[PDB]
Amino acid sequence: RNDVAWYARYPHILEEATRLPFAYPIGQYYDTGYSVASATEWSKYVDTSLTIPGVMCVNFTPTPGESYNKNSPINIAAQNVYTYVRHMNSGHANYEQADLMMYLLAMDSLYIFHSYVRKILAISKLYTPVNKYFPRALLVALGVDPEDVFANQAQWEYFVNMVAYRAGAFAAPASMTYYERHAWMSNGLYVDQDVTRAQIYMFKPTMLWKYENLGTTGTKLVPLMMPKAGDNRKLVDFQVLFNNLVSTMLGDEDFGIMSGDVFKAFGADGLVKLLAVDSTTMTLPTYDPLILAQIHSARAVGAPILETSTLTGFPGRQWQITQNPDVNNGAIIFHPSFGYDGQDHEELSFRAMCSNMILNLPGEAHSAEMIIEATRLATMFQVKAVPAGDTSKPVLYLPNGFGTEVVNDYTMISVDKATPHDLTIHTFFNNILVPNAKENYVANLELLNNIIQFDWAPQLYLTYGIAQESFGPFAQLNDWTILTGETLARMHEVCVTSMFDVPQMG
Amino acid sequence: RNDVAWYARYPHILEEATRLPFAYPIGQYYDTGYSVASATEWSKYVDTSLTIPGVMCVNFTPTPGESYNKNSPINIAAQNVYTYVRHMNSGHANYEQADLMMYLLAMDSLYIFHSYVRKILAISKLYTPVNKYFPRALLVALGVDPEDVFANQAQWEYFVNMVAYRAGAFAAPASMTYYERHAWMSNGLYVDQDVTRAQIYMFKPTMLWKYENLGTTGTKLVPLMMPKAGDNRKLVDFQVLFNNLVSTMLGDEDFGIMSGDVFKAFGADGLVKLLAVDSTTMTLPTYDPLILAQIHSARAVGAPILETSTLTGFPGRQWQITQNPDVNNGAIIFHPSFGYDGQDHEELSFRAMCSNMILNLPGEAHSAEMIIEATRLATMFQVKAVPAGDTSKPVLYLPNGFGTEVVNDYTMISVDKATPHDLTIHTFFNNILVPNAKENYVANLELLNNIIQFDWAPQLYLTYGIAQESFGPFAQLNDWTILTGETLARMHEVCVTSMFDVPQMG
Amino acid sequence: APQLYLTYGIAQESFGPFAQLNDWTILTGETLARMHEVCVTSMFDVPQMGFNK
Repeated sequence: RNDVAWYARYPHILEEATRLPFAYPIGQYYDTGYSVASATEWSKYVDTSLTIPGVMCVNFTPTPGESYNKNSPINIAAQNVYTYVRHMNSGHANYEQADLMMYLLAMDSLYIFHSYVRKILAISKLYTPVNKYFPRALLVALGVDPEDVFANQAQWEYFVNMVAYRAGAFAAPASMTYYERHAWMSNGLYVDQDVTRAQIYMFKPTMLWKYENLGTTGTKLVPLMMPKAGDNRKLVDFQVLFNNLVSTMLGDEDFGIMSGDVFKAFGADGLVKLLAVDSTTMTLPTYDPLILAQIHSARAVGAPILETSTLTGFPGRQWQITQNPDVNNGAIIFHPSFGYDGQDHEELSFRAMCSNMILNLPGEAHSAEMIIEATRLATMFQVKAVPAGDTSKPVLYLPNGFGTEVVNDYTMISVDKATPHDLTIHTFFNNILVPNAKENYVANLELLNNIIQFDWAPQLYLTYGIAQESFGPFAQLNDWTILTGETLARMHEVCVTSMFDVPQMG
Repeated sequence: RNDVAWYARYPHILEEATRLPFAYPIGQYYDTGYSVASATEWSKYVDTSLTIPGVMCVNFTPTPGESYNKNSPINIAAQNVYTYVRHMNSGHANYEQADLMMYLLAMDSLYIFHSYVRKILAISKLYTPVNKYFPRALLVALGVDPEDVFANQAQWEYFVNMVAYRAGAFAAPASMTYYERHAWMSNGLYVDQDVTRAQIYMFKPTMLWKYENLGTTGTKLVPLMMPKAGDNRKLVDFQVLFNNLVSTMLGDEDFGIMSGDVFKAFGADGLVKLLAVDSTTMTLPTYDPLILAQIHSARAVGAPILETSTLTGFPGRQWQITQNPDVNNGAIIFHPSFGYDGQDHEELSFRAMCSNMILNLPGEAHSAEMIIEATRLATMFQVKAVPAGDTSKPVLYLPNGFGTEVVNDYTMISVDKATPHDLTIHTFFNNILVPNAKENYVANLELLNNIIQFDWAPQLYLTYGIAQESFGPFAQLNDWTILTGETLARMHEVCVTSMFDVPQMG
Repeated sequence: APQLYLTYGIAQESFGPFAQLNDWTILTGETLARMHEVCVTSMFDVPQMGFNK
């Protein structure tokens, strides 16, 4: 006997038969060819296409967390930060506690805008040969014309540096981890897996909050919609958005008084610091398992309701943080209605979000910080909003609670399988309607296969038009649990409390 | 400046894009597929096949070298070997010089038969995963049923060992390099290139010489045809061929007297030694540039003419070495007529061999031994044989001289491009007729592409039926020369002299 | 020499690569496309720039 293996007797045969090219670049359409050469007689019955997506952008909206009355966590936080600022600024101050908190929320929307345009500037340096989505797909997902950023690099750099210089002239506490959380989410690129051909997660604000001081009936934060993906917006549009954001704050006396008071209370080492940007500044896609766990359990709440929204049967449901001194004893009030999808109709997919959510985690041992960070983008409906009128085309919902930000949409950027193989923009909620047409089933299947390329992708709740039936969470579960509205509301009420937290005076 | 190359900045991209499987096994049909997937509408206009040949067998016939009278080199050699044997065997001998030389030629045909069946036995052990022609194509080219050699291995081994025991009981001088040359050609496998997927050259005797002592009119060596490629001959047929070969020599008194005289003249250390064979015995394909140079300049002379050949207008032209004592003063006589192709018609391709040959060599400096070994299988026609009668269907030729062996045919073994992809046997001369039919042009092109896979393949002389025109040497030339019949005749007359050479007594 | 492909109009038939092969591989369109992309990206690269110093 010899008892040596065949692969050890001829290792050259094995190493020659298995030399294959791997690491195909993504961002590029690939045609697989035919194994049966005669199968071109079957036109669409043979799928020879292979498109890999690269960008899924989480479209979000910063919130204070469901204010109903003066006992809300943002009003308790307003009380604590005004007690801290007031007993560090001995003198005569004219603003209330809620004017100070609304100044802090407008400061947050400014910092999100600055990190947004800085991400537009810092993405455009990204190149790698093995991912062709860099950097144009990431710029398409942020709503900017990518050629405008390359052609006007110095004007863009001046604009973002002047946004940092202007918006950085107002003080905000860095002891609040609210600003640090939005800076963490809003200027980071996140891979779904620690590989080089990984797929990118991003966070883009759907809307920001514009201050809008009015009359004598307090203040009223109103939405300012950001560019959506596929819009080829240029630098002048972002300049108009910036000037619309700080129109009521630049060179304003009351905002300067509040900024100097926050400067004197929290010292210069205890304020937030905006980041500068040059031609050297670039961000690299990092692996963060805390980001992926809350992208996984994210639930999209729909489009923001504006003044120009024409909700049939739902007047006055526009999203606004209000501070009327004659209403609710002068409490900061924010309770938006969810389930709006931009149009004046029912959107039957939101019925699929009326079941209890699934909280899915990797591993088998879960920390309390891990569990509470994995639930930060989740938002469950609790009741239906009451239709005021005879008929009502849409159906709105009221949650039990939400965190410092709600998800509005997701935007997936892939390549088209038809020539010239340009990028494709697909915007979706967690819920997806498939109406009865032949051009919807294979397209929905393509979208589902595109979504399952993303590792900790949000859980899908599809529904069918002729089946009258929603299917549950389309996601691979590892170690799951069923959450109810009260548990998630407890976690939201904990996290809104922790984000708006300041120390004491001693 | 950095001035580092792109391939040094991303070496992983280059090493991933160029990982391809090489070293495809030969002996196997490969389908290439389509690059235009719609091109199945063009049925035979897209060639997707790729067949690599593995065996080209040179079919030869051992000769003494154009005896016309008693001044021939074989008669001078007979005189010298009979003077050597006679003045070492003091006593009364009854045989002449020519009986001794005819015994030596019959001994050569015996040794070629023994090395032939030993090659049949020693090929059947050959296996490699990267050449699927081993060993069945080499056994098909030798004219044996390959399954008979595997099923009856012990009977085959006994038969070849008894051929060596019987035919090795007759003495022959090993000082004659004639026997050593036929042993070199007839039991060696030769690669066209020093690689592992190389293609094999072989030598198989077309015919052998049977002794046929008759009456009182001397002796007459007559042909005994060997199995051709594609014949699935079994062990009983080779046993019948062996018994037909040694029917007039085993247990014969005159052959024993001549064998004992050669034994006493040339000592036991100076006789030829046949090789034994067991289950351990196997031959490996070696690289010999001397074999390839004479395969390159080889010129096929056609089929041997027998008694049962029906040449119209050419009676008595059968190939036979005769020793009539009343004719040519009792000289050994052999002058065959060439250009016979097995049938009773003209075979117009042999007109293409009526031009001067090209002697092609590698390199730029050529040794005299190199030049004279490269011309050993070449044979040029000189005149036409005179037709005796009114009409004559074939056309025969007379050479100016030939060496110790002439080439009759070549047999190329490749794989079929149609299922079940079994072996294909193609037999050809240097000259090739392409008659006017659609099934001949692409087949001839396939045969030409199969021939140019063999490195030092013989030079082709094609002719066309409707063009009435032969094309010249279809071969790649490196450092060539034009040979005439007188130069090649001088080289043949030198080499026949050197092969039949014995030393002196002192 | 370049490998030839010979179409015979009498036979409505082409013959494939007329060449002597040594160590070969069948190459599809995507592999050749990847190699072309690698070489065109390499040919138009400027190492004088600050791009990946």
